[PDB]
Amino acid sequence: MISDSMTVEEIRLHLGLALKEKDFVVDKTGVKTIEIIGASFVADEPFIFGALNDEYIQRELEWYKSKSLFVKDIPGETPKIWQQVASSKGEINSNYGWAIWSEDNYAQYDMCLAELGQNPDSRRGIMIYTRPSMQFDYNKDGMSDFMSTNTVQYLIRDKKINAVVNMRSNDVVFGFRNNYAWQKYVLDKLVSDLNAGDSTRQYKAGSIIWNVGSLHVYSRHFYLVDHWWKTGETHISKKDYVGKYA
Amino acid sequence: MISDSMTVEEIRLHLGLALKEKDFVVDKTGVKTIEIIGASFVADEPFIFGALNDEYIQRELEWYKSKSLFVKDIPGETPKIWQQVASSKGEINSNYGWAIWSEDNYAQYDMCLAELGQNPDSRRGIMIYTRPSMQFDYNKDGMSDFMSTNTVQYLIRDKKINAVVNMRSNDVVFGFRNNYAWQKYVLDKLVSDLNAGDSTRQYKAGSIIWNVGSLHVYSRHFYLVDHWWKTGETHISKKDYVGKYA
Ligand SMILES: Nc1nc2c(c(=O)[nH]1)N[C@@H](CNc1ccc(C(=O)N[C@@H](CCC(=O)O)C(=O)O)cc1)CN2
Ligand SMILES: Nc1nc2c(c(=O)[nH]1)N[C@@H](CNc1ccc(C(=O)N[C@@H](CCC(=O)O)C(=O)O)cc1)CN2
Ligand SMILES: Nc1ccn([C@H]2C[C@H](O)[C@@H](COP(=O)(O)O)O2)c(=O)n1
Ligand SMILES: Nc1ccn([C@H]2C[C@H](O)[C@@H](COP(=O)(O)O)O2)c(=O)n1
Repeated sequence: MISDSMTVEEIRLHLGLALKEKDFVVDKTGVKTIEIIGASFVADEPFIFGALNDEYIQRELEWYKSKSLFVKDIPGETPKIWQQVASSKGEINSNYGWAIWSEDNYAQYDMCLAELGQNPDSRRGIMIYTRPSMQFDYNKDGMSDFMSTNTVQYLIRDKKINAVVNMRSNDVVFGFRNNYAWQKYVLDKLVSDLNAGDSTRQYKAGSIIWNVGSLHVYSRHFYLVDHWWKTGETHISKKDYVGKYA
Repeated sequence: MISDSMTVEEIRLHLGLALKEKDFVVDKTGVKTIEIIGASFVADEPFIFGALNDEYIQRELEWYKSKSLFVKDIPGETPKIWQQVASSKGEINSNYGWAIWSEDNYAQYDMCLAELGQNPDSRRGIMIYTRPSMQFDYNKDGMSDFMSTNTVQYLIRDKKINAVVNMRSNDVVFGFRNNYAWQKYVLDKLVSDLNAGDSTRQYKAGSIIWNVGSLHVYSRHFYLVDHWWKTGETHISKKDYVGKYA
């Protein structure tokens, strides 16, 4: 329930407990992960662990605005992770701007805006990112990119627009921070676009509720969890870290 | 989190509180509803409010097995609700057997079974019910049937298969009971099919985690919530009910 959810601080706690208990799950790539299964929490902070990176977030936003399905179109030197999951032609699936703004994905943003504009109380205000053909599209031309965001639903209650984000899979360190920045962007845009449609509406952004099948940390970031466990600091440079996960 | 979720009994409590507070939300059809927004709970009981109806549940299962998109194919006299939301030709979208078993929805069940059969720890085991074109398909030929189940993800941890059900919209009285029966059916089938594939697996059914954008009761069922609020009885016949919601 929206008003009675876990917080990000409680998510940190449960991830710390999973590491302490050595409750490891082996990733498809062979490395260890720790997870929360069926996570559900209000994103009351914009990160869980790790450093800020407004600069990558702005690059990702421009890539999303371009709607390009090719990773080289990310501004600047495209990150190694995107080069690795891309197809033989540099193609991917998970351009979230394509997902919500392309006519080839059935105009998710515009139809959600139109639905809520005609019925503010509607339960049908949703942006549908994934697709049934993803069962075969996730490795087209050799890519490795099964859509992780499934749907985001928008529910206007007491003049606040709440976003229910439904994710299959979310990396705690980079994925959550980037995805949170993106979902908050879309929510603020929907609030603004609805308010611009009619000055009587006077909507505000509500809560972003994060629901994840597997919310996980890769072994290469266990040091961030361990350092926080010991100190309460949500970030440390890998250079400065002292512990058993170097 | 799977191990630290709300229960059905807590869902009843919060629905009772919403009714007592008269926190009403007007349905698209004009009637009042009460809701939990962003509900997330373990389905530790197979119903919330209302009487059992194994007989309708078995009829719905046969309809799902047929994969028919036409409501007359529901065994017996098709319920009035299905006649009302169907198209001019008797057609709908929400045949969940079509969703997971039709090749026209990209073989969701079979691909999820194959994914988990090759990698038990996979995060990509999912059955995708809704589709991006639902933004236009929900009222094809005059129907009124926007898919309410978005995705169901299956995560095998400690040899238990957990189902994370992601729903846009769920009627507490009929919808949840019917949908729970269906999701438990699919989960038990996936457990059985995986175990039949390899006797070393020895999987068991885990928890079914229910995540709903709007989990709601229509005004025509407020009497069930009110009676439970006053007595703790999860059912009463409309005839026998005494109260302000007759
Ligand atoms: N299979 C796999 N696929 C993935 C991810 C993963 O984990 N594994 N991660 C998902 C989330 N996307 C990102 C995007 C950027 C980065 C990243 O690494 N960012 C650097 C910048 C990198 C750079 O600019 O060179 C930073 O410090 O912000 C990580 C995950 C995308 N797909
Ligand atoms: N817009 C709208 N669309 C809906 C529902 C709704 O609420 N409103 N409800 C959703 C869930 N499906 C059902 C299926 C059956 C019944 C129902 O009514 N069952 C009777 C049997 C009816 C009969 O056999 O005649 C019983 O007592 O079990 C209600 C919702 C389907 N779509
Ligand atoms: N928006 C996204 C997309 C992907 N990922 C991460 C989650 C997983 O770490 C990986 C996808 O791997 P899989 O498809 O095996 O879940 O990418 C993420 O955190 N956020
Ligand atoms: N599997 C389903 C499908 C539908 N519904 C109910 C939820 C809503 O009461 C209605 C759909 O209306 P809307 O599309 O306006 O949410 O049907 C449900 O409870 N379970």
